[PDB]
Amino acid sequence: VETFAFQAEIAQLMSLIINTFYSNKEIFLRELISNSSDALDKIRYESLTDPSKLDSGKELHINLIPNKQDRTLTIVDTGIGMTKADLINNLGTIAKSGTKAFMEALQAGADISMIGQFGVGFYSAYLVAEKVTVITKHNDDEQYAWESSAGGSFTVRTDTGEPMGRGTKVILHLKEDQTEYLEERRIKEIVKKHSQFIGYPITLFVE
Ligand SMILES: CCCCn1c(Cc2cc(OC)c(OC)c(OC)c2)nc2c(N)ncnc21
Repeated sequence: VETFAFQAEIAQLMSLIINTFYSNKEIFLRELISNSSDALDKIRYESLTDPSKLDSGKELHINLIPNKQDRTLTIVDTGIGMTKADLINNLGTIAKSGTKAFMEALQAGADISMIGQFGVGFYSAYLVAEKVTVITKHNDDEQYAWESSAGGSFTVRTDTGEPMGRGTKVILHLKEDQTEYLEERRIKEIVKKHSQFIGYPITLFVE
């Protein structure tokens, strides 16, 4: 287990997402599904010139998996996945400028639902989750677990759970008062409202 500090601006963004009063929390799901969709476009595009990129799995889909016992909602994709370098350095580096612009825009009166335009919609997970665990496997790298409860740090470790082939699982450990996002009817409503044109099958698992 390696522990890392977020760059100061990302820590500030995370605290703002956790601390600001903002009732329209449901927008987290569209942000995460959109990230999965982008990741599936990416591996789809790369495989046009190198079909061996799909040896790790041909099926391109998104699964939404609620689990009331664990209080988790998991967004699964078989997209491109993320390398260790992504997880520790590169996404954070790209995210710094997006963070600064988002924070600026939040005066001029943008609101939190606009986070996705700044490339940091991932952090919207913290509207609803007290901890987020990301299991991910990229073709060029090993399977990793990233995790953070915010507070300025995150961890990364090689994952020894079940091998996933290729892609990403974002496990949202939900806040005690956010268990509505485990209900089948609430998830269907949100997907229908915000994500009904995604070009990959989205399967809502039931309990
Ligand atoms: C361009 C942003 C892409 C990074 N990313 C994201 C969003 C993301 C964004 C992050 O920082 C902006 C980040 O660092 C903490 C991260 O770590 C797990 C994930 N989701 C996926 C996904 N499902 N599959 C592939 N790449 C993804």
